[PDB]
Amino acid sequence: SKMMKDVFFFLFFLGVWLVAYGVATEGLLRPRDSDFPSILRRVFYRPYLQIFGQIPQEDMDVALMEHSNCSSEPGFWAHPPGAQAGTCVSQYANWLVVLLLVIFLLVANILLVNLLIAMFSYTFGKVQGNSDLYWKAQRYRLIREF
Amino acid sequence: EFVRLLISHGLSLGHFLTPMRLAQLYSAAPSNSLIRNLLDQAPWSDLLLWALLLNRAQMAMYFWEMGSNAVSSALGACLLLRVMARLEPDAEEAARRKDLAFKFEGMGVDLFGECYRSSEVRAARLLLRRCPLWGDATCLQLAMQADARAFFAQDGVQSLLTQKWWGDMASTTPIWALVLAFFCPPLIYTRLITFRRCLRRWFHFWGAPVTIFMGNVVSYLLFLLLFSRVLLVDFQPAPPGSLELLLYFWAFTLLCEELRQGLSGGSLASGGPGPGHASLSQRLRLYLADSWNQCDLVALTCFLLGVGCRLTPGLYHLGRTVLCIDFMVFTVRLLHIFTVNKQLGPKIVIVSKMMKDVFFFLFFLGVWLVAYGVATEGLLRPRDSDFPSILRRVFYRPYLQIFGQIPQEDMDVALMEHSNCSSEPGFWAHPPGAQAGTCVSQYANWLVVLLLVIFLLVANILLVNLLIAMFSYTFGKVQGNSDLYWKAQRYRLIREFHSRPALAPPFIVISHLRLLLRQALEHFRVYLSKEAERKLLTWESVHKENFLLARARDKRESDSERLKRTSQKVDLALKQLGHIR
Amino acid sequence: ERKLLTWESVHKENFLLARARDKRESDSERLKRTSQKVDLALKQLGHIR
Repeated sequence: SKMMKDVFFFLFFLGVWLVAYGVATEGLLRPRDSDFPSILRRVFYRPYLQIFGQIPQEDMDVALMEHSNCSSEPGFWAHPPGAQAGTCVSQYANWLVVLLLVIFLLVANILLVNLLIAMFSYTFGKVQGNSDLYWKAQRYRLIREF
Repeated sequence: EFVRLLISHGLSLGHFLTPMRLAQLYSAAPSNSLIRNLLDQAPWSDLLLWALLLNRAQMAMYFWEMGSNAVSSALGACLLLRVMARLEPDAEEAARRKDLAFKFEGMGVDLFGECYRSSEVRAARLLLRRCPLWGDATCLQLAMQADARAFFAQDGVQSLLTQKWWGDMASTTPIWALVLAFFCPPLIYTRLITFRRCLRRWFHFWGAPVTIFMGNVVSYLLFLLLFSRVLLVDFQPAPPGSLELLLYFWAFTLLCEELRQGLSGGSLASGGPGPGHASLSQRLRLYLADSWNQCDLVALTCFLLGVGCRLTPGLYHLGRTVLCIDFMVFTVRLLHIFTVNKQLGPKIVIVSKMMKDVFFFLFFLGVWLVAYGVATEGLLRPRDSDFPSILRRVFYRPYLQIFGQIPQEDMDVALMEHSNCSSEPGFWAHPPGAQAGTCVSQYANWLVVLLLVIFLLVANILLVNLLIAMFSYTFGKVQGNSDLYWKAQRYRLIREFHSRPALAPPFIVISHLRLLLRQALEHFRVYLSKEAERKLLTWESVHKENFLLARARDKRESDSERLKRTSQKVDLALKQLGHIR
Repeated sequence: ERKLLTWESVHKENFLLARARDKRESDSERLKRTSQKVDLALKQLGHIR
């Protein structure tokens, strides 16, 4: 219970860093099939499962999909094979998407988790000597209750 | 050592110090380069300045100990030494000046600590007031402009800054009462808030800095949500409309507030121009050295490039592409605002000092990665090649193998179909995937699997765990300095918010109207009656005269001076015994 | 060269004397010299009786 001074720091830093990646990705791809739950899902929930070893690349690139023009606004369009990733994805400057994916994975995966390990070690090695005494104090009352 | 004897049982100094005598004393100039160079351009405190100019330590401690205004004089002496340390060329002088400045700062710290023990109202009244001997300056601002870490390091200054930050008349009310008050305005007139009448109560509540902070944060989050709703659904190839004109008006107000913060105007310990008047060529050099305002300036110019890109026709896509990236730079500024708060303050600052190891990791991983990529694409030899396919299949595919994505379809041949569609002699196999050509060789395929095992064992088991070890060892050392440096800057970060206008950026046009209609005071000056002033100086002088005597007696009754006095008494006894024989 | 060797020899002769005086004025040799002086005083007091 005394290690809850760091999980809130982790949630703060990850939420601030996560919302921006989500909005930038869904601004660059521009899905031409949109609602409220689809956009809210595809902005928050899909980046959150990428820091636990689930990186689907089907809706990110275009060089794994079929070049199909079924859209009416001028440009070039591609067809996703999955579900929930609309039916049309733009192709204008697609390399910026891959570069943002690399930046986000390097920040969340290699810096934050290891920093959180360091903070748990430093907090534990200090507070252990007080927590042990406080546990030794309450044992009489917990015996007396039964 | 003689001036204590000649002034202890001797004359009163009110007879001694006469202006002809003091002119004669200034007229003596023992050196030729420090006060002589500074005059080439041209009662106790009058002697104290004289002692501080010419670098005499054993004079200066005595004149401070016989002084009148105790606490302000120490920090001012520290300031004047830190300033005059720059102008002299040698290092042998600087090694004395820095040491004398540390001695004064430590003496001032211990004096304030021996006065905070009793009657904290008296200490709070003592610290904030104005001292006439140096002009209309307070003690705290003198401590700020000399960069004295150990004076902000102790606890009483922190506990005063907390009550300064809760503003007018509140005392440690929890957060949820403040949020429930800010959500509904007819809850402050009632019982929950803790402190003709109502029209002054309503002006006291919104004057506190912890409320203007909340208003600033709420306005900024509404700006981000509006910007997101513009970018995702709207922003069509059309004439702009109201939902973009609102955004343009908003950005113009943000540029105006950044210009106000820049132009309103740093640190005398560095050698800056100081308060009062300075040059435009000085404030312009000052403002562009702090990194966060530099980042906000870059963000505003990138925003202008995108929104001008769009208004011209024929370049519709590039404006979206620039503006989507600039949203990132607007969003990442939301860490500089929360530096002020208590539970994230010492945690945000440490993250920037851990950039001495991520570059080592990138170096080692790049060198080890390029070789594996080239060796794999040399052994497989894809018979369908371009420039982007080869660049992709060398760099990008090994980089996603250290995060638990190991596709084995294009690596082996014992999972593919033995098909000969190639013309060069040998044996060929057909990949089932995409981007891995259409023909892969089969000559000595086991070397590929062995290289895969070697690369995964090196990157996965050695480097990540080594990086964990280096973060732990760097953190456990630098934490104790970073905490002190965060404690130093908190006063300046509080002082910035009070001069900021007290209305939201949707009311910043009316606030700028009130500003340009006629073209710090709270918790920075307390005015007292002179009888209480004359009483207060007696109250602190009693503690000062008690403190010095306590330290001297503690040195006197130690366990190393007993031995010296017994040595002297045994020598005296032996000398007197020498007469008897 | 002849000036430089003088410049360093001054610091060497200052350094050795500083170390010797620091050993001399410690807090464990005071006790030894007081022991010797008390012994001398007792020996000279032995003649008076």
